Parts: sequence; structure tokens; C-alpha cells
Amino acid sequence: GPTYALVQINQQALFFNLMNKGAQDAAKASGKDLVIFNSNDNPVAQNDAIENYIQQGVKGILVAAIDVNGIMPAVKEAAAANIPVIAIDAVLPAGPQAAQVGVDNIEGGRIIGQYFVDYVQKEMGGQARLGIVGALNSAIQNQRQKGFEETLKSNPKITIANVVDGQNVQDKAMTAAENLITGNPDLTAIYATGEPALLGAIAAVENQGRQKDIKVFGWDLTAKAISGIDGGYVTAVLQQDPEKMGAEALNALNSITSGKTVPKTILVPATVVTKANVDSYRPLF
Ligand SMILES: [Mg+2]
Repeated sequence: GPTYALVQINQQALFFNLMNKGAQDAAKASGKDLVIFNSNDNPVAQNDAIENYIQQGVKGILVAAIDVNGIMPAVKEAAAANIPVIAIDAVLPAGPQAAQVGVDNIEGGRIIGQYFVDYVQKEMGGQARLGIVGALNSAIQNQRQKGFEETLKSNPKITIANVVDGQNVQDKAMTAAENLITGNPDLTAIYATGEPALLGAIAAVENQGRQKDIKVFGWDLTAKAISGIDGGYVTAVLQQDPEKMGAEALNALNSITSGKTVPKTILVPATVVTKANVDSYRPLF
């Protein structure tokens, strides 16, 4: 049977397909047989697949959980069978998993914030009036917002016009961003905490014809964000590295099964994407 199994969310999103690639490349490069289970957005099938791989005597399991609470009985079953489990992307609650691979969202906010501060100094005359489009219903995006805001203290001439809630839905983000723009004629920049907020902010800037004088910063590349980078009004987009997450997770299983230590948490850095480095991402979109 297979040596390792990766229990995956779906194969529609680029993020998961890149994670698959990273894990499979690392398996092939280390002479290991990895099978990947596409659960097609079905959390029950994730649980059942884990049980199946336990019965098959796999040597290690990777999981990107849909339901971080609902997956735990199956994770615990793997532990009772002495099969190491590494979680990737979604953070599981405390349990017997050997490691968690993922991103530090606060720190990602800090990294694009530091870029923003330098950009303000170099290209915006050392002062900016910022609006934020967040997602109040999102733990992750609230952290992304917090980390960005922390960096801004390094330039007291960056001040906040307002903070609005895009509700993690592109249309609501667009409406919110449009009212943010019309309400604040002095606004010169927008930070968006995730893909729907970023797409909504982009659409608002375009709808208001403000491509020349509002600079947009945010998270999660899309073809639309790339078009904005090429058009000059999307300045920087923070992009996660799921391929490296998959590679790190697989290599960690090799370490564990070899009898060697691995850290309980493996944080994979994100990349700030600008005009300078967007070319390397073009083939993915
Ligand atoms: Mg700089």
C-alpha cells in the first residue's frame, strides 16, 4: 500500500493544487510513495479517508482539514495507531498531531505593512491617508489587519481615514470600499485583508476612476489583481506559499519516520508580490 497519504480539501483552488505539487515533488524526490485523497469539500469523507489509510497501515498522514474540530476523532485514531499526523493550512486545536504547518497571519500583515511604510516614504512623499477593508467575521483577517496596523506606528504621518467591513464577500467589500472612497477625498491608499476585500477594493477604485491616485495593498493574488499591478494601482499583494507548505510537511514526515525530531509548528513565509516579481506568478493565472 501507500507509504504516506495526504487528505486534501479540493482540487479546484490553486492553493490546494500547489500544496499537492509540493508534497508530491518532495515525496518523489525522497523515494516515497504518496497518495493524495481529494475529498471534494466533504469533511465526512476526510474522516473516513483517514480511517481507511489507518487500516491500510500507512506510515504517515498529512491533512488539510475542512473542519478543524470535526477531524479530531480521526486524528486521534491515527495517534492510537502510532501513525504520525501533520496538519497543513487550517490550524487544528491541541491534540496528538506531530506538527502543524501553516502561515503566521499577524506576521504576514507586518511584512506587507513594512513594505507599505517604505513605499509611503519613497513614493508617496512620506505621508498617506489610509483606508482599510477588513472582514470582521474572520479570525484570520482580523489578525492580518492587526499586524499591518502595528507597523504603521513607524510613520506617524500615515493616518487612518476609516476602517470598513467587507464581510468577506466581494460585493459587500466593493460597496464598502466605494463609500470609503467617496467619504474621504483625501484617501490615498487602501489595505485589504483577503481576496474578497482586495477584489472589492480594486473594483471600487476602478468604478470611481481613481486608478491614478489610490494605491491598493492586500492579500491573495488573482488575474484581476495582476491586471491591477500592471495598471499601476495595485502596488503589492501578499501571497502564501502552499507549495512550500506541502514540501515541508512531507519532508517532516520523512524526519519523523526516520526517528528524528521535528518542530511542533512550521511557519512558511509569504511573499510580497509587486511589479518587480509578479512575472514569476503569471503562469499560475
Ligand atoms: Mg523598502
